[PDB]
Amino acid sequence: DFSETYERYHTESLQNMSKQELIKEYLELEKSLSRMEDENNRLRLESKRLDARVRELELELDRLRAENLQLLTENELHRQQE
Amino acid sequence: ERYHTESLQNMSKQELIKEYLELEKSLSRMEDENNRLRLESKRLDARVRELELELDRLRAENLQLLTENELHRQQE
Repeated sequence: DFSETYERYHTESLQNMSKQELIKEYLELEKSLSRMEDENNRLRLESKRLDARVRELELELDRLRAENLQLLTENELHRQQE
Repeated sequence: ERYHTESLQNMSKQELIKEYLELEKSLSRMEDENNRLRLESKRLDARVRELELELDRLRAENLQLLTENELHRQQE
């Protein structure tokens, strides 16, 4: 809400909980984290697979671009000579 | 359940609160990092499509260039 004013309120709020409610609330917060982690791992693997594909595709585009370039200047020279 | 009876409760309440805060704080860095991971890997997906087309298009040009190189080859 306000960045520090909120932490103040929010920490009082945990202060006015019992230890056992805090342990309850917290055990849920872990649930949520190991769920997020898992998705992190899924997301990192999919990003790594896609940048490999971009990698491969980029090379072939280079491999081919340079082929075309050469050809193109061969076709100019061998054309004008006519 | 109770692997935690012991973990969280050797701790003082004040330690727990500390522990709960920092855990909130990293759930939150991680939602940001996961967001970035979702967006990035959808951009990279756009990318691949853009590259699959530039490739196709480059192949059409390669075929033309080659067929022309071949015409000239035959006129020699």
